[PDB]
Amino acid sequence: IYEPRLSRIAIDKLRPTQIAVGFREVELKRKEWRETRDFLGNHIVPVVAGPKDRAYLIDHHHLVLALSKEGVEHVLTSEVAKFSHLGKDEFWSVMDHRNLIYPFDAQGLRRQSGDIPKNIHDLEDDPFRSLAGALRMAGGYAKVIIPFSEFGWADFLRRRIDRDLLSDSFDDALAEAMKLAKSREARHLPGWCGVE
Amino acid sequence: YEPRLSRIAIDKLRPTQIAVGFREVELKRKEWRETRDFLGNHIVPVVAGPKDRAYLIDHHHLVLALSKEGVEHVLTSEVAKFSHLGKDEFWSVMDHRNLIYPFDAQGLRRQSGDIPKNIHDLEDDPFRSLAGALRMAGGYAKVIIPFSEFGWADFLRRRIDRDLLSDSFDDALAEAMKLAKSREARHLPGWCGVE
Amino acid sequence: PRLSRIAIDKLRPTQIAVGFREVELKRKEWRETGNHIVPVVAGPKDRAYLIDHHHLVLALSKEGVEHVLTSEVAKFSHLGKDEFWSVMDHRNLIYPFDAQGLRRQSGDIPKNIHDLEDDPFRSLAGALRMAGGYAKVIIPFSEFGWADFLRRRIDRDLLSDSFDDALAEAMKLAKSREARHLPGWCGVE
Amino acid sequence: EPRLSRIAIDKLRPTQIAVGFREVELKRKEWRETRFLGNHIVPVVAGPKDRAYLIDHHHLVLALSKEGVEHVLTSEVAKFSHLGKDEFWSVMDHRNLIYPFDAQGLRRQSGDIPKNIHDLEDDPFRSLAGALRMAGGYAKVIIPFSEFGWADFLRRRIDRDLLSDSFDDALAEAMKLAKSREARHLPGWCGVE
Repeated sequence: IYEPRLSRIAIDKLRPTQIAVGFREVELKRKEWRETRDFLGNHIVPVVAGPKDRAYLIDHHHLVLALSKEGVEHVLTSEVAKFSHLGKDEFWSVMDHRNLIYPFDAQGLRRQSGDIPKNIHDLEDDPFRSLAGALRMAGGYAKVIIPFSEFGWADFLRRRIDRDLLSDSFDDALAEAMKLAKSREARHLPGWCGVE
Repeated sequence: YEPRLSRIAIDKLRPTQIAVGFREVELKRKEWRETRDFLGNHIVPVVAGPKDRAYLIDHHHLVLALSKEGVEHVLTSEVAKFSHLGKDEFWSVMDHRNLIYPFDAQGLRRQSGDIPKNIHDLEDDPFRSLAGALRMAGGYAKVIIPFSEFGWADFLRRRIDRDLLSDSFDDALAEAMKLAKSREARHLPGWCGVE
Repeated sequence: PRLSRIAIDKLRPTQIAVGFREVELKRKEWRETGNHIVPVVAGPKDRAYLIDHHHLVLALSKEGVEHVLTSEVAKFSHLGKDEFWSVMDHRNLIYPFDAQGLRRQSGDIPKNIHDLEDDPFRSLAGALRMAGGYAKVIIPFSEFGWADFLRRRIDRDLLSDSFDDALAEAMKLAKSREARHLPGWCGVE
Repeated sequence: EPRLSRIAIDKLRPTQIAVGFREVELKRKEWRETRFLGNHIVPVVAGPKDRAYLIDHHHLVLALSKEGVEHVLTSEVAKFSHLGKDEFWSVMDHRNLIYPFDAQGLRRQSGDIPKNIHDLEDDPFRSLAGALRMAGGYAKVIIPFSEFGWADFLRRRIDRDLLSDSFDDALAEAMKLAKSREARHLPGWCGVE
């Protein structure tokens, strides 16, 4: 019986696997959606079965918060791994070990597993996460297969662009980021894309 | 942020490989037959190709099983879009990315042109069946390398008489096993013996 | 990539613990018997960071080897300390866990090779692989994944007192559906 | 746990058919003033017989060869010496350590891989692709033979004449291309989304 299957869960029941997202990206998703008119072809979101019966969301937090904020109750899911034989301790370890969690808060601090929110509606806003998204969307770096590429870019920017620039003027913060992305200083980042 | 759910008729799915192991197909059939919306149904990865064509990217054993059991459609998920490309380039892109596997039932390389266009035209590669069976018996580990099993099928086809495989499969499996465990097979993915 | 050289006592580790039994075994090879090359990452200062082979490099150190060839596989020396560890972590090139599998912070990663803490479950998982327990694999820190699984299921005391006994137990857990979720699992499906 | 050795570069067996000569000419001029305690180590597979197969860096070794460097350090990173020859190529292909495409992008049998660096064919588009990445039109990436996939995309869209008779027009047309929607599917793509 050869693999993943469609299922269906209440968004209020998904367990997050990261502490933060960029609310700006969330809000853009919510516009797109607010402005589009069976089950074919809604979003499917990948998930892992954890302890008790719980499903842990593995990607697409922005989209899931967007949908949740739009009043959408359910989302299609596909279980891509089954760890429900583990206790909770072991589970988080295995997840951590397999790079399926990202316990970093809105100001980029490593935090413990227990600090990972239990409901989606508790994600924190990481404004550098939004900046790093927009940067990519602008052509500042490439998508790469590395997990949490964006969060790497967000940490780079956060040490280099003033938060006050970012709330004052997003596009000027973006313009800065764009000057930095291209500099030799960002050379060590995944997806880096400039003159050698 | 992106993936959506879709459907095709299986007769419209375009394969990306030439052979499968028919024993493994029959086991998947036997199962399906024996399990109890659209919730519960199988979903398979697919790349958008030239004209409007969906190309199945993994799970050929399952797709053929399902097709041989009469099942008319399957749930899919576009995971890449190359409809902007023309035929030649698409095919080349496909290989550059190892989304294709054009080796025939006797393990020989062929040209994109030789890839079947229905699931129903897949050849039987019996050493691919032996490799699956060897994995399930715990002769080596699953591993994320694409085509791990076919790499094993090749090892075995250089070493185990084809005939033995029809005469006694369990004998072919025991042979496979004693090779899986030895240093001869150490270069293979998922290798699992004494160091 | 091109080739260089440091004193071993100058190499910066990137993990807290290694399996001391495995280290002792590696000695006995090198001892009972084409120099060794080892990948390193250039960080803050000219400074060299060892990205693998801690067991082997420590074994060399304990045998009195002064130096070791090395191959620099990445510069990060334009970064401060902090950004550096952050990057290392994101790149998964650090394993900041101690002898009991406990997450410690990047600053608690030791500065010298002989400051490596001993984890016996790393040693047991080591041995389990060599015995056909599970498959070498591309996943990073794979043996530590196995050491965590064992450490929750085999008495530390049994491990310290009788290694064969622990390994027989580990063998039996390795082939069982409880281990199915681990990298390299090799059991009857 | 790898170890070092050297080989005569004649004795090293290649693993692809083509390199970009413009890229080899470059590595030669750069190399030219610098100035074994810090030489180059290059990754190699131990093959059937005692033969050693170059795993990357053909552009570089060709450059050495052509400045009369005789040996090179090497790190044996895989051992396939227990295999027959036929098996050996097949495992090579399976692990994507060979690139049997000639200077035209055309797929050739593994028999047609040259047995000496000095027979590497010139793929002008490979050189374009190298200069393109260097201009920052796309990005390095963990994927196997990326530059080549970009050679193959440019080879389809910019006639050969512009390459031989004017490198930079060529570089420039390449750049407008690497930023467009048209290249979205390439690894490293970096244009506006």
